[PDB]
Amino acid sequence: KRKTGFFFDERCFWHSTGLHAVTLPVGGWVQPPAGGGHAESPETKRRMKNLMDVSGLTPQLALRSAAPASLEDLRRIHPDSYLERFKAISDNGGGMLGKEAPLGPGSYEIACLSAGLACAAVEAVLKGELDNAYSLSRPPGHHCLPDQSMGFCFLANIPIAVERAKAQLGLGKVAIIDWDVHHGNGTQHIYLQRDDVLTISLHQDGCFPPGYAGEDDRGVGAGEGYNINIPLLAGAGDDSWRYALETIVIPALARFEPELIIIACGYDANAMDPLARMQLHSDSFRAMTEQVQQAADRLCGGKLVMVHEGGYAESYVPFCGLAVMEALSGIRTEVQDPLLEFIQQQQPRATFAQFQRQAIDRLAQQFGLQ
Amino acid sequence: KRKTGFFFDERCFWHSTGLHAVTLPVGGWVQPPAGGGHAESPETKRRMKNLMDVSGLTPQLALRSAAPASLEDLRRIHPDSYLERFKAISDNGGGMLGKEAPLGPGSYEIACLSAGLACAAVEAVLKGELDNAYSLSRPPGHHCLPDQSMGFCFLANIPIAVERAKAQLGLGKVAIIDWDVHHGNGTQHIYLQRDDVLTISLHQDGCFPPGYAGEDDRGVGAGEGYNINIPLLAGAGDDSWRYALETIVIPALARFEPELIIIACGYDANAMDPLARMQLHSDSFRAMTEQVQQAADRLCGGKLVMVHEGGYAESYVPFCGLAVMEALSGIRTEVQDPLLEFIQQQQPRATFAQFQRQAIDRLAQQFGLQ
Amino acid sequence: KRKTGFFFDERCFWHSTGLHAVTLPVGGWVQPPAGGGHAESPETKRRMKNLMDVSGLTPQLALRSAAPASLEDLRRIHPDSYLERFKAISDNGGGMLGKEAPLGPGSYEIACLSAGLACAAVEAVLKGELDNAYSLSRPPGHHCLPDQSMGFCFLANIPIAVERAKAQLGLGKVAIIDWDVHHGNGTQHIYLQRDDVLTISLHQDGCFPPGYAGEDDRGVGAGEGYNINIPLLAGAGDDSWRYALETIVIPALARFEPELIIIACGYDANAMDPLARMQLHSDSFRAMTEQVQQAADRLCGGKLVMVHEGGYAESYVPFCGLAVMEALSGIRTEVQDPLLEFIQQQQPRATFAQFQRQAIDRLAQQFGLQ
Amino acid sequence: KRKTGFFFDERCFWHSTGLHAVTLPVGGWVQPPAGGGHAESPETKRRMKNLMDVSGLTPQLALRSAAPASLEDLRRIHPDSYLERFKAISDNGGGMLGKEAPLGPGSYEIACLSAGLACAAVEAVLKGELDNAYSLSRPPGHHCLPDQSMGFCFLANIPIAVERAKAQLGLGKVAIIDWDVHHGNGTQHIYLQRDDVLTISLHQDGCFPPGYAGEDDRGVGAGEGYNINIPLLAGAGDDSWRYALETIVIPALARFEPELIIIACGYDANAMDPLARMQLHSDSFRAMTEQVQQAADRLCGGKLVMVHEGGYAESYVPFCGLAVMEALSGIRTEVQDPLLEFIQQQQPRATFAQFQRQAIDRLAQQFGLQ
Ligand SMILES: [K+]
Ligand SMILES: [K+]
Ligand SMILES: [K+]
Ligand SMILES: [K+]
Ligand SMILES: [K+]
Ligand SMILES: [K+]
Ligand SMILES: [K+]
Ligand SMILES: [K+]
Ligand SMILES: [K+]
Ligand SMILES: [K+]
Ligand SMILES: [K+]
Ligand SMILES: [K+]
Ligand SMILES: [Zn+2]
Ligand SMILES: [Zn+2]
Ligand SMILES: [Zn+2]
Ligand SMILES: [Zn+2]
Repeated sequence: KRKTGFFFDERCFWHSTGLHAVTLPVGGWVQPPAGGGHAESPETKRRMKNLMDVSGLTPQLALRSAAPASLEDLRRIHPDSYLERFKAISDNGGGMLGKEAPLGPGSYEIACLSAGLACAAVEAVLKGELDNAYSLSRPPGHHCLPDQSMGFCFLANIPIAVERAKAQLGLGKVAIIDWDVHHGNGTQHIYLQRDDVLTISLHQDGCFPPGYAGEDDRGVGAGEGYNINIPLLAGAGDDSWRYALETIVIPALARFEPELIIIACGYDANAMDPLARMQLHSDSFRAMTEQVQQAADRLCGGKLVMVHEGGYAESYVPFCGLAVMEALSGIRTEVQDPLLEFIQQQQPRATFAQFQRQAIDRLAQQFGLQ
Repeated sequence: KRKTGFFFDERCFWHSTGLHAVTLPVGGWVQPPAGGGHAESPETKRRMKNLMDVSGLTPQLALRSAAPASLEDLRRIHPDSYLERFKAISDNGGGMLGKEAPLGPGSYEIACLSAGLACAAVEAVLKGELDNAYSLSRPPGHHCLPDQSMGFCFLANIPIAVERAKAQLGLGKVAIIDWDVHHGNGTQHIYLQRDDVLTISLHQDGCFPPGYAGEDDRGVGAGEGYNINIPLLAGAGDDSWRYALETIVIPALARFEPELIIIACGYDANAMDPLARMQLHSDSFRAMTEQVQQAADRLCGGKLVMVHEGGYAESYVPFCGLAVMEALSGIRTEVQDPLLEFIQQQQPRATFAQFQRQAIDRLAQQFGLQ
Repeated sequence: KRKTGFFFDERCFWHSTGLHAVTLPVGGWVQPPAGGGHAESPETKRRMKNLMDVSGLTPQLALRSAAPASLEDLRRIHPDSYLERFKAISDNGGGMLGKEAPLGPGSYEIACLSAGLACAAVEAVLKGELDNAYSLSRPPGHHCLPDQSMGFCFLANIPIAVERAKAQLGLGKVAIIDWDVHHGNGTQHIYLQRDDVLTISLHQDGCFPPGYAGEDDRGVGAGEGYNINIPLLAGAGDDSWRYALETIVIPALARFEPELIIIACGYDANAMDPLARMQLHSDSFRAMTEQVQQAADRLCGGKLVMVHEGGYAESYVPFCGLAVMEALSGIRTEVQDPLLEFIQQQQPRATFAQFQRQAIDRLAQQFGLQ
Repeated sequence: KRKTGFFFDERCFWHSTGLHAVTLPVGGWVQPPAGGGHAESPETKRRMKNLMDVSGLTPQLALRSAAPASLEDLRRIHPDSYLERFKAISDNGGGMLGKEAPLGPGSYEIACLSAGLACAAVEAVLKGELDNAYSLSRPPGHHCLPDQSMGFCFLANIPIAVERAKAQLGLGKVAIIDWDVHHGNGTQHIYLQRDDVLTISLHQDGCFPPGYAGEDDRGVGAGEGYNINIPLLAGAGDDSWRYALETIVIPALARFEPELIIIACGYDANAMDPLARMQLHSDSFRAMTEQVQQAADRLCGGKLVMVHEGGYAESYVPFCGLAVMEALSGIRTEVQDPLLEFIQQQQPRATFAQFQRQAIDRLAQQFGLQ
């Protein structure tokens, strides 16, 4: 039983992005949705917190909100031209911030709050106030480029908190493991030429950004060797993701020797997600958390911070997030994941599992870890 | 430009199945859904018809409803013990018809209507009134066992229409191709010992029924060799599904020589579906329809009937169904699928594509077609 | 049994107006809605048509769509400055057309189609092709001022069709009876100085526009005496509305002697509506339709056109609209309104009923009809 | 600034009641709803709490949950025959508990929790731990008869807490003021023959139970004179409700001299509610709370407990509940009710206001208070 922080704020559920039919904007041949719909609905994140409450887990955590990330915090990552336009659209009722980047009224302040939850979670663990922490950051961060919103992300949540910790708290080497099912292209770009931040992405081959695999992009200049892309095959499930972690991610952590491990923790690799094609269940996320926590215990005194990213299965993500918080806190509630046994039966058979293992083996060899 | 029937009835959208959070029943650890949700929502089927209307396709089709399947029709497939319990629950306001089989008030009559749309679509094509036909049958049929509801299905839609056509219209050999992403276990079971109906299922390996692949189940007795299961790898997309059709399904059709080809046409292999993990787009469904229509032209005077099964991506299924109706009617509207290019970029790379091709090749060899 | 036209088009259900929590725009202290919500949802209008289908009424009507109102049609009512801005916002993806006037992508074309359904319904009845007609016009029209959108209305549906009929079909005197629960301020303004169009509004005192009663606004110049406002007391129900019709509206019709009677037919006086406080049920709307149809038989050869306006009780409006179409067509289906008896019991007692009767009596005397 | 308790539990939002189209059950002529809908959705209560959080009010309150009401607690009000059937249906997955009484899985435990929140709120104020308290009890209580569920209510929340306080805490005279817009028939029945509990209901004449006004039902036996029904006219607004309070309710409180004042606090008199026809706004509820709090200060040392009942305007109830909590706590947030000015303009004009005042005057005279 560890002292585990949970950083969240009701306001993060109020960020809106206009009318969508799942991911499609309304208009032309896309009929308006009759009820809910839009993928980045707050309901997925809210239902996770709701389940944490009814399970009795919440009162055993250190609950916190946070001051929003300041303008100085944002400027470590994003140029003023981007921030001023983001704020302008937000200030004027919402609208488009470039193609496929809809935001709502006050989304600017809410995005800053989301980034601040990450900032505070990182600071608390580094100072030793908490053993580990989870930040329920909405909107997400890991696709956000310095000057371009992408994939529902408007600020670079994890990079903002990292650069803050580097300027204010003397943070050294840090590893960012991104197991959101989509490529962490924002994190990758920001740290591409830097050897002080090790960026690792496990992602469905070609999912988002579309067509990007990226195993050959290892970083540039001083950063060469300090970026790792693991494009897993669409359809992969529990065995494949855990194999990738233990075979590539953990050995990379051991070679890098970080002061802190941050997870870009998306759940959209879950077996019901509409936005990707992987077959993970709640125990998959439970095991992956155990793997990185134990690495944290060996490498940086257990210092581990997880920042929420994606996840779009409204009824199933809550069980995956509870599993992560149970593993992170070391507290097991009475909740049994009602789809666990079902998804276990759906797992790829041994021919696929071994084919995927081969491919992970080649990646490990390509990255100098085998 | 063919004379294409479209069989549908507003009442089929009124069948309900109680409260669900996507697929999970409400209760215990499953929070009630705040808005829409439940997977077998009518909205997916309605949005397809709506798009057919606004695209201008609908008036160029032969629109029809149908008389419901009669009690005699149902009795060719289902025993009275099952039918009487189904009707009893339906008559008393809805409820459970065995584990995981929720139905609503009047679901019995609506299920009979759904089966009747299939009955009529088959009869019209056989009589030469239409060149081909599509039946928007809701609730679906292909998981329904004679005495057990499964997978949202309460009557065996396609088998009921087939046995009707065999008793009333002298129908001989027929092939049923099931490209709903889940295994057509209901069709398979009903015809397992029969050589007059060739049953073929393309399905995600192990998806539903969970854990079932089934390549080795070829039929029994006189039916041995007349059932074909193609368990494709989760994650497979456009290349893999079309390869399976041309490599296994078409050659099997040519050897069997049917009088009629019926498609169990589900769309849940689409790249956004929450209930499976395949990567098909609208052109995938367009090409598969072309493949089976051209087979129909060579083998049974173009006689082709498609019966709607699954499909749970509420914004994307409509574009897939429009594509099928465009291919089936030979009429192309102005509608461009707004996600086509996106999903094309997400397709598995050549290593997976070739691995899956190998596996299809082994299946073809196992089935005596190579 | 009359030849009754029903003018509708699926596209009218696709007009959207952004994100709303019932009537409130999202932002500030207004949390985004978790599911459906926004008042001018298409679902109310769609559920009426759906019920018409399942009841068996639809095939006994003359179903039609219409060519959209042309730019010349719109210019009889609206100045180019307003139309060009409306089209500009619509053409650029939707947005605000002045304060509290949100519209969506393509709303311009859909509004023109809505107005065209009214245009065609009026033309068919005038030419004697139909005995009477109903136009399911969405978006609504009766609050639209020449140069200002108001109350969900972006074009003046009924005035556009009237002026079209006056220029193309030699239409003379016409009476417009508006029993939408809100004041028909758009119709009133357009015809304020004209004696060739008699405009009558029954509306909840002060509801919308807010604070407007209007009994003393009788028209201006040549139009003085040709506008009639009946501000009924919030809470009034079946007795009060029918009394107002027979006591003020019918006698006014008899004195004016119209060539055509058009109903601005809103249902938001229904006993469940969130946007007003009246207690009407389906038989109330059935009786009001009978009253105006019989007036039409006496005054203008039965020529009666009804144009859909408001109505925001998603489960109850469909029964009210069916009732109107049953009365209009002279066809009674098997449908019994499941809330009729309930709402009948909720009706104001005799003290209120008589107080409201007194007030109607004073209005009748004020208008020279008693 | 008072010490104000707020009793709530996430589990109360999980009680479900099956599929409804607003208030209508699905089936027959009632089409299933496409999105949200059903009137007793948790969203109304949740959005109030959400707004309390984002406004900054919540941390200034004493937040509490409660132990559920025990079986002994329930038995002070309800017979075992009713409780055992309620629990049986709840234990078996939900279903009907008599006509028009749908409940869901585990609704029994959740109803007990709802009643326990009321029990605890009453106990805390009586013991002097809090100055006043609000209980966010869902499901509601005030229509529940001892042996019959009615109007969304399955246990008699306020009577259960009262009888508990009378047996365990020596509670004497108590007054229950019910300003939910519907008649508190459950409270009335339970205390009909008792002079130790004064029951007062302000309600829309004839709304629910339908057709019931009840001014002449004053209580029976020893209870005669200790029940007060104020059937206000549908359509009444701010002036009328406040006049009734000051003219009938406050003088009745002063004559009775209670030890405690409990409000059955429903918000469905709000000007947007689908289930009644009154025109109250947030300041109306703010003023009514002030009136009863000041009475509490004069009569029973400020001891005031409010228990949540109805309220079905999903976007507007939250502003009314915030207003009540602001008045109750003596803390004003920055939130301005965005519809206040609008609803103020909709208020009945002076003719109605004076007519309603007359009727209240007669009631006051009938009850011996003028
Ligand atoms: K995405
Ligand atoms: K790097
Ligand atoms: K990733
Ligand atoms: K299924
Ligand atoms: K067979
Ligand atoms: K299949
Ligand atoms: K309005
Ligand atoms: K006029
Ligand atoms: K009106
Ligand atoms: K009620
Ligand atoms: K009493
Ligand atoms: K009341
Ligand atoms: Zn993602
Ligand atoms: Zn399927
Ligand atoms: Zn209206
Ligand atoms: Zn109520």
